[PDB]
Amino acid sequence: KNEDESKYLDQVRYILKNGERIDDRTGVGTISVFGMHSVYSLRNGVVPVLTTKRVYWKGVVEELLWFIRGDTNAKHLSEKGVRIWDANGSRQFLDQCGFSDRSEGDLGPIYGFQWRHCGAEYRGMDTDYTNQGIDQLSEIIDLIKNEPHSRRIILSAWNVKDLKLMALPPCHTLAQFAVRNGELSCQLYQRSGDMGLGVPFNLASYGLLTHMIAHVCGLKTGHLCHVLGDAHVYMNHVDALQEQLKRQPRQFPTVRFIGNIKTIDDFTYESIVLENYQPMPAIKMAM
Ligand SMILES: CN(Cc1cnc2nc(N)nc(N)c2n1)c1ccc(C(=O)N[C@@H](CCC(=O)O)C(=O)O)cc1
Ligand SMILES: O=c1ccn([C@H]2C[C@H](O)[C@@H](COP(=O)(O)O)O2)c(=O)[nH]1
Repeated sequence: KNEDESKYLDQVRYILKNGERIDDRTGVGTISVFGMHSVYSLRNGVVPVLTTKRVYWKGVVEELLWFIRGDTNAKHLSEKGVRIWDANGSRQFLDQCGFSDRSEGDLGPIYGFQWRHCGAEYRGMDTDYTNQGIDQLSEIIDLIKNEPHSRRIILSAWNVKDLKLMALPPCHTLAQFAVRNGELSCQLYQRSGDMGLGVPFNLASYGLLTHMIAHVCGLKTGHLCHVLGDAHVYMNHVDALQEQLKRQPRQFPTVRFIGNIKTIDDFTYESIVLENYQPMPAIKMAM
């Protein structure tokens, strides 16, 4: 019945069967298909959080609220128990990336900074950037509310001028939104998707974001189109994904929001309720 999760599993099956074995920039083996497309229903509260292997929902929500704050300090995310960007903010990692003058935790002008302060001069994570640069997220909300048919509703982190300053160049590269029949849809262009760990997390993230923007705009939700450039499996995740591919998906969970949430900046962890997410056991995929 969950046909949409079966699409993700069929993508993994297709990559394992037909993908090219290529060593990546780090020298580790991947299995790669370039150019994949899948669509997930977001209708009636549905968020595409995989049921065949637990997704780190606490991490998804805290990472997204941290993006929305325009925050680039890994320590703020780590304080909430979410360690996913800690390696990239470490003294060692910063020094090896030629960021010796940066304080530990400073990821540079990554997603959140580009979303809220696009084009502002980065001067470290501790600087107050309020009303500096272009607030793409506020601008997209203004387009959805005032000009829902716009072909120009784009949220991008691909700031070429700032790529050299970033801990990591963005993998979830841009998202386009559209309104039809009072339903908000999202097309996510992901230049690079690790099908094991990254892609399930990223699908949950943009599904949730689309629901949050729809909530703020008083709209229903439509679909999430997921466009992949390099859709890949790490060679050391193949056995884990073969275990997952034996599992039959359950119905995706739904999200509901609590309280008076007027703007995109008014969401809290407590305001976001995930309903009926009881996934099958987590499968360890290291890195
Ligand atoms: C999006 N992201 C950041 C991130 C950073 N660098 C990367 N680098 C690579 N090569 N691949 C990735 N998927 C990746 N992901 C994530 C997302 C989820 C988890 C995750 O599931 N974290 C578990 C980690 C447990 C484990 O490693 O098995 C946790 O409990 O924190 C980690 C990183
Ligand atoms: O949210 C994230 C973060 C990282 N990655 C994966 C994709 C690649 O395996 C790697 C990034 O390496 P490049 O594509 O930049 O080489 O991390 C994801 O899939 N999603």
